[PDB]
Amino acid sequence: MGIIRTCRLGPDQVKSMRAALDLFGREFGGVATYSQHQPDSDYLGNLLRSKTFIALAAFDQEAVVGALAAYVLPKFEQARSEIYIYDLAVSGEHRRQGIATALINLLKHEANALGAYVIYVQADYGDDPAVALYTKLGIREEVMHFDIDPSTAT
Amino acid sequence: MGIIRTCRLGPDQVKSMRAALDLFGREFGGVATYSQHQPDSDYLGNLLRSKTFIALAAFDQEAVVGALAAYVLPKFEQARSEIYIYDLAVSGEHRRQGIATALINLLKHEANALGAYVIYVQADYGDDPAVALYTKLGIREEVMHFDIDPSTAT
Ligand SMILES: CC(C)(COP(=O)(O)OP(=O)(O)OC[C@H]1O[C@@H](n2cnc3c(N)ncnc32)[C@H](O)[C@@H]1OP(=O)(O)O)[C@@H](O)C(=O)NCCC(=O)NCCS
Ligand SMILES: CC(C)(COP(=O)(O)OP(=O)(O)OC[C@H]1O[C@@H](n2cnc3c(N)ncnc32)[C@H](O)[C@@H]1OP(=O)(O)O)[C@@H](O)C(=O)NCCC(=O)NCCS
Ligand SMILES: CN[C@@H]1[C@@H](O)[C@@H](O[C@@H]2[C@@H](O)[C@H](O[C@H]3OC(CN)=CC[C@H]3N)[C@@H](N)C[C@H]2N)OC[C@]1(C)O
Ligand SMILES: CN[C@@H]1[C@@H](O)[C@@H](O[C@@H]2[C@@H](O)[C@H](O[C@H]3OC(CN)=CC[C@H]3N)[C@@H](N)C[C@H]2N)OC[C@]1(C)O
Repeated sequence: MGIIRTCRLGPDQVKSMRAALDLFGREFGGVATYSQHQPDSDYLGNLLRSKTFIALAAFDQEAVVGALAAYVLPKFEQARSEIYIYDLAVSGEHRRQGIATALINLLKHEANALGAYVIYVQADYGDDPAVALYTKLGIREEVMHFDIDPSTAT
Repeated sequence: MGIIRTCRLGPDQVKSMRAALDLFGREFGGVATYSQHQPDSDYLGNLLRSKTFIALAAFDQEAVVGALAAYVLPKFEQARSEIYIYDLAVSGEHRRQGIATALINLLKHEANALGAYVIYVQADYGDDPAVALYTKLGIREEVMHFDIDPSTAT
């Protein structure tokens, strides 16, 4: 065991996508957010069918032990793409084994296939594993982010 | 004059989109990035046709004096959407007149129409106007961001 295989999920792999989401739940400690109100199978299908969403999964045999959810941003200034890693998680029982790194690597192959010139991801202050991983793999910038409630539309 | 009208651009408005991009160029001081290698009309059409890209523009009569480029992120954990402001600019000759605010407001109407529960935007340290605008309009978080070269795929 410990034969890890990485792939980009298609619309035929809703079962594996749901397992990625539970992984996300367990590992982000948001079991409710990620497992208890999942979309219907059509919704996931439509995600997985799309050219601008990428779901990557790592399998130790049958179980999903790593996943990565990204979005492709076709840019408007020029005919070029950027990729935005939204979420990335490896099973606690499978860390420091290169799975995250391999999913990013896989992601780079998808990017190359798409002609996307860059991939980016955001990390939180204190998320030290994530910060190390992306610092090893990327160029860091510190920035601000703001949420806005659309409720207040006038 | 100074009658400003805000709208979400459709695929019939490639001419106005190109003007948004020049605005972006002039105002971000990236005239090359934004004006000199624009996509072909089809590419823009396809952007403007899409349900997951939003281009908002403000017009003082015929000229574009404000624009906003966002992406809709249909989420995977749950059947819900988030909106990501990528770029936002108001003509230097038209600032502090509520145009940015009105484009965001417009954006909130689009979000509501989409069922999207939040909108977010990133700002740079020292971009004081932007920081004030989003601080007035949003809840700030400080975070890191990392670019990764897909070139190194192995
Ligand atoms: C971060 C996470 C994905 C790491 O996955 P991983 O497979 O263990 O990472 P890899 O083993 O492929 O590579 C780890 C590399 O990143 C860094 N790193 C990973 N875990 C680390 C840790 N615990 N402490 C310090 N650095 C760490 C190191 O550079 C390491 O390279 P090295 O072992 O040669 O020094 C996982 O532990 C996790 O908690 N996921 C959720 C975190 C997250 O970012 N969520 C929000 C979405 S981005
Ligand atoms: C930031 C920018 C969009 C402002 O547009 P604007 O129409 O002038 O903003 P509005 O007039 O609608 O509202 C401005 C509000 O934000 C803040 N603000 C705007 N300009 C400001 C400035 N120069 N200094 C301080 N605060 C400022 C204030 O809260 C103000 O509210 P108030 O006048 O009641 O105090 C524009 O000046 C610009 O430079 N665009 C590019 C910046 C950018 O963010 N680019 C990267 C993509 S996010
Ligand atoms: C509340 N505001 C939000 C803002 O936090 C941001 O969320 C980022 C998101 O991509 C990823 O979140 C995951 O990671 C972690 C640990 N870091 C916990 C929860 C996970 N989902 C991650 N790459 C970094 C996040 N900052 O954008 C969306 C938002 C709504 O604005
Ligand atoms: C180089 N790394 C990049 C990283 O900077 C980030 O760019 C953000 C982008 O949305 C918007 O940029 C605009 O604003 C400004 C002034 N702030 C200058 C150039 C404009 N295009 C803005 N909201 C904040 C940016 N930080 O993401 C993409 C990226 C490739 O990773």
